[PDB]
Amino acid sequence: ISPIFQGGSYQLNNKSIDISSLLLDKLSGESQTVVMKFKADKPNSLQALFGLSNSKAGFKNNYFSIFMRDSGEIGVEIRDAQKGINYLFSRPASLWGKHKGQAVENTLVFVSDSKDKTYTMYVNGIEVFSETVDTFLPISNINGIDKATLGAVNREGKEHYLAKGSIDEISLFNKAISDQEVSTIPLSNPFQLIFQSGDSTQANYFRIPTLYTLSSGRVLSSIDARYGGTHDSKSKINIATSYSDDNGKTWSEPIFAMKFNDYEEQLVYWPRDNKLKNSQISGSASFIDSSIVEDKKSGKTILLADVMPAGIGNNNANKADSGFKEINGHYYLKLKKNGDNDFRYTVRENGVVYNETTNKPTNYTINDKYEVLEGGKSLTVEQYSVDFDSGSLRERHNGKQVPMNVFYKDSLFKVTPTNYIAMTTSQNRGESWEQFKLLPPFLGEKHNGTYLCPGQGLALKSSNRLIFATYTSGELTYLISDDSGQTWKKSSASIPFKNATAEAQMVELRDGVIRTFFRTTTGKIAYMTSRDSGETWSKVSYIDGIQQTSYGTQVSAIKYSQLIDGKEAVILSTPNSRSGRKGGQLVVGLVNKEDDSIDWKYHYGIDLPSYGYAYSAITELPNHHIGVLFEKYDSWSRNELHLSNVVQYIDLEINDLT
Ligand SMILES: CC(=O)N[C@@H]1[C@@H](O)[C@@H](F)[C@](F)(C(=O)O)O[C@H]1[C@H](O)[C@H](O)CO
Ligand SMILES: O=S(=O)(O)[C@]1(CNC2CCCCC2)C[C@@H](O)[C@@H](O)C1
Repeated sequence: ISPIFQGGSYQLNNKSIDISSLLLDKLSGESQTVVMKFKADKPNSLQALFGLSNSKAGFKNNYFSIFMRDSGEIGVEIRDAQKGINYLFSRPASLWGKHKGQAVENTLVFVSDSKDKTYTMYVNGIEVFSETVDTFLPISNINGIDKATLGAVNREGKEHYLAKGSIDEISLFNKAISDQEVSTIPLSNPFQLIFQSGDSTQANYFRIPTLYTLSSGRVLSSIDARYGGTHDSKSKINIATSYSDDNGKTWSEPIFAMKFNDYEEQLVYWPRDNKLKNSQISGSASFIDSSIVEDKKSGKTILLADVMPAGIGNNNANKADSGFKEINGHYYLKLKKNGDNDFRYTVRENGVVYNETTNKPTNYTINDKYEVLEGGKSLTVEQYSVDFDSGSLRERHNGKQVPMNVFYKDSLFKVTPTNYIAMTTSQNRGESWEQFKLLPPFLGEKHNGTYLCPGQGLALKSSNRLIFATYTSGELTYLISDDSGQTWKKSSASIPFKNATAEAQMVELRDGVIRTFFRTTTGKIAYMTSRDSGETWSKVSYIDGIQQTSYGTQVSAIKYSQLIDGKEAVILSTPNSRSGRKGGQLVVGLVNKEDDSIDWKYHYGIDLPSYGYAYSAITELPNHHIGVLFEKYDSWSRNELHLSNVVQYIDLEINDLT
């Protein structure tokens, strides 16, 4: 259909533009679509881009508006006092502000559908809300509407929500256009999606991105595919991967690197209201926080992640049990059988389930997928699905049988309810992943697993050594393998904070010299240095010049392959803010060869200081551009839970950063 109105290049400079004469007599019927291309790189705290209002005294609550906040939130109001209707729909973190120094042209599509009684908002090709109501209010059937406005809402003759920005294009249609038609509207996005709602993972949410550039030039990414909203474990979460063979321009359909089947892979719209938003999947096993490295020796790609048994997360994991029994300098996974009060079993060589009370083997074995076999035959359990049909979260059996896994709630044999680390490998650079194996405990029988630092592991230039940073109370625990991940040893490095989420990432400054940058509880990013390929570690220092919150955020870090200003360069990615996870920056540091000190010389702002930026992944692409995959929202904020399609990917050149 044709638009009933189309206009453009409106500058909103804290003074509204009246388009009543052009628009109001064109509005007809009860369904409308608004399409708007706009920029706002310096928005006011709360501002309206478009308004339709009754501007008369006594009718201040009769208006429709499309509004935004300087947090990046988008929303609408639809109000009529005579009808007794006051709708407010919005979603945080829906907008872009600036990219590479330039204001971003956001593409907004709002559909008001009287027949389905549904209001739907898309921004930049992403559906940010879709709300169905019992009593529908058509946006141009509000009582006594007499003003159509850009850059404010006229209430009782005064300009409310004055906007700073520009509306380069605005069209309106007397029709609710289909999702199909919506997808044909050209976009001007500065980003792309790798993982997204509706893809092969069927997770509606994603967090904890990684990126790693392989020797073939293929670029690999991993992520938490989070099913039960954006919550950390306990939940249902799988690890998914995708790769690009063309310097990040296009990405493969995701596959799983690590997955559990005890719960169905459901795409669910997790509730965001204050009563239900903390609803949390409570009986599923999960994986969380992945990290990738490539091994020179075998050519294999290696991926580690934390593993949580059914209903377990960092909050309730048994801190005083590794889940393994030491028997002769060897560690065996402990198991509890249905009905026993203690763990009277172990998994020994070739997966034989052994009875500890009698040191007899049983007729049970554990296969390579940690599935239970009796006499060589597969045992099964019934799968669960989740729903909010009753008005609160329910988890119930769905009729489907899946292989019985020792990490499952319904298993005959169950592992210790604590956290573990697993590894899987790929022989084809991420086209398929092997079945995962658990790493051994590194801090003794009576200490829970360390926590893997998400991002990249480190492959040293001059050897086959592989290192993965992990953290626990009071230290960083580096996991080191010299044999393609077949065996591991730890190298502990004390840090002066207890209870820190000390997520750490490493760069090799020069041969055998490793600097680790890590999250702390001090509001500053810290670092330590090894000069013997991770064997021993220095005291902890801090970076001034970058601020984090008291709780901190993951920091990603790479060593750039090319000189910058004639010097070796390190690039950090992190929010730069004392207040929240926002103000994303890449920070370029030049190395002083005299003492390996780093002078942080350039700060590139990824978007506005007030727009969200949390966990991130960076990697040097084979063409020497920088790829960044990041959480574009505040993943700490309890107001920004359960948002879809906020983990986004951008491509930057060094000239953009300097
Ligand atoms: C293993 C685990 O639970 N890792 C998660 C991350 O995946 C991330 F999600 C994050 F929460 C965060 O700071 O955002 O950190 C932790 C965690 O939930 C808590 O912060 C601390 O218990
Ligand atoms: O130097 S590596 O540790 O092998 C690595 C890749 N380097 C290439 C060198 C050539 C340009 C692309 C990046 C850096 C880490 O961030 C991982 O991406 C792997």
